[PDB]
Amino acid sequence: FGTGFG
Amino acid sequence: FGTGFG
Amino acid sequence: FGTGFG
Amino acid sequence: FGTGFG
Amino acid sequence: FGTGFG
Amino acid sequence: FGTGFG
Amino acid sequence: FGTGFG
Amino acid sequence: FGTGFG
Amino acid sequence: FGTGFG
Amino acid sequence: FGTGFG
Amino acid sequence: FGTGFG
Amino acid sequence: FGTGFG
Amino acid sequence: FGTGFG
Amino acid sequence: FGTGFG
Amino acid sequence: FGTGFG
Amino acid sequence: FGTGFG
Amino acid sequence: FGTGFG
Amino acid sequence: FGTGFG
Amino acid sequence: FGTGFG
Amino acid sequence: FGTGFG
Repeated sequence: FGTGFG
Repeated sequence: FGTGFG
Repeated sequence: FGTGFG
Repeated sequence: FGTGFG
Repeated sequence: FGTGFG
Repeated sequence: FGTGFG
Repeated sequence: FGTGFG
Repeated sequence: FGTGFG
Repeated sequence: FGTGFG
Repeated sequence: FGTGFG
Repeated sequence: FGTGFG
Repeated sequence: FGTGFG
Repeated sequence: FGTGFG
Repeated sequence: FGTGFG
Repeated sequence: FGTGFG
Repeated sequence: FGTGFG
Repeated sequence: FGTGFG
Repeated sequence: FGTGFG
Repeated sequence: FGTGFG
Repeated sequence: FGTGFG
């Protein structure tokens, strides 16, 4: 899995 | 923004 | 699956 | 906006 | 399936 | 707007 | 199936 | 939007 | 197989 | 957005 | 196999 | 964003 | 195998 | 921003 | 960000 | 796994 | 094997 | 910022 | 940052 | 084997 926010 | 996969 | 918002 | 698939 | 709004 | 399929 | 509004 | 299968 | 977009 | 499988 | 983007 | 597998 | 980005 | 995978 | 395996 | 913020 | 970055 | 892997 | 193994 | 940096 992979995730990011910004 | 935010994103994810898995 | 995959998801995003922004 | 928002989106998803799975 | 797939979905989006915006 | 909004959309989906499945 | 598929659907949309806007 | 659109979808199909076979 | 199947595909969709929106 | 879009998705597919086979 | 499968793929998607958004 | 995007993802796939096979 | 699989891959994703965001 | 923040990100992770695993 | 991104990730993959095989 | 891997993670970062900033 | 696997790899990722962010 | 901060980061880690393992 | 990044990481990998095999 | 494995490697990483940050």
